[PDB]
Amino acid sequence: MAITKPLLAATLENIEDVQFPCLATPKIDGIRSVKQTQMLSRTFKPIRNSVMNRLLTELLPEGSDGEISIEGATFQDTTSAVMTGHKMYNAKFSYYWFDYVTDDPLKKYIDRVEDMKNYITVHPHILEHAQVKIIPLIPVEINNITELLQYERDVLSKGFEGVMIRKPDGKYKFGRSTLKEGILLKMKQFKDAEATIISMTALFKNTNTKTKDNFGYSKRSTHKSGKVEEDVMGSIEVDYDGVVFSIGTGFDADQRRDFWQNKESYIGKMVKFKYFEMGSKDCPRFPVFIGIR
DNA sequence: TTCCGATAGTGGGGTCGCAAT
DNA sequence: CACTATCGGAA
Repeated sequence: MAITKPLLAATLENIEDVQFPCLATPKIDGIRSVKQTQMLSRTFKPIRNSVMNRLLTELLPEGSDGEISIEGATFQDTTSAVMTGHKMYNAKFSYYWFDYVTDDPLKKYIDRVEDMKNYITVHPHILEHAQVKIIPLIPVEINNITELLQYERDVLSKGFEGVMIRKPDGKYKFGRSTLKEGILLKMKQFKDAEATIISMTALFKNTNTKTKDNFGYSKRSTHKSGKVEEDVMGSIEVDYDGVVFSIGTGFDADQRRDFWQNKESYIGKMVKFKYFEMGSKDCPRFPVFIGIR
C-alpha cells in the first residue's frame, strides 16, 4: 500500500498517439509532493518548508499525490517557498491533489479518483483551511482530438501549464509511464526560435563515486573533481536577440562530435531551438536544440 | 529479427544550504 | 525538466 516511487509522465508529441477515451486534468507548474507519513518531494526527500509539511500531513490522507503551488506567484517564488527550511511561514499556498493510493496500487485510475471524491465528501473541511487551499483534480472525460484540443485551449486560458492525460484503467505505476502505455501523458506547448552560437563548451563525463539513491538508482555526486573533459561538445552558448544562455540537450552523439570538430566554423551560425515560455525568468526555460540554419 | 521498457548518463535554468571568506 | 545510448526481454 506504500508508494514505492512516484508516477512520472511520458511526453506526447503526436496527438494521434492518444488512446480515447481518456481522462484529463490541467497540468500544474509546481513542486511534486506525496504524503508518506510526512510530505515527500519527488525524490522522496522531506519537504523543507516544515510548515507546509506539517499543514499538509495533517489535512491529507496517507497516500495522497499532488503538487504544491503558490497562486499568482512566479515558479521561482513557489520554489523558494517550498525548498526553504522556513522556521515559520504564514503565506497562503495551494496543493493540487491529483492522485490517491490507498491499499492496492493496481486499482484503476477512475476508481482511485472515486476514492478521492468519497474522502472529500467525508472530510469537507480539508478544502476550507484558511492558509492551505487544497484543490482536488477530478479528471474530465475527453472522447476525441477535437475535445482534447478544446480542453487544452481552456486550461491554458485559465493559466495552467498544460494538460495531463490518463488512461481510465491505468494503474499507479511506480516509475515513469511510457507513451504506448498511456498511463500518464503530459501535453505542453513549446515555442520555436533561433539564436546565434557565440561559443562552445566541452562535454564532461562524471566519474564521481557511483552510489545508490532513495529508490536504488545509480547516484553520482557532481563534485568538479570527478568531472573529466571529453573531446566532444557539451553545450553551446547562444545569443537569442540579446539574451545569452546555453543549450545542451537535443544533440546526439554524432552531433556532439561534429560540433566540437568544427567548433570554429559553427561560431556565429544560427541554430533553431525550442523552449517553454511559462516560467522563464531571464532566459528560455527548457531550451532544446532542434537544428542549424 | 525488431520493438519497447528500464537505466545510466549528459545537459539547461534557477534556488537553498552552508562552510569558507 | 529534455533527451540519447544501451541492454536484455517481449512481440
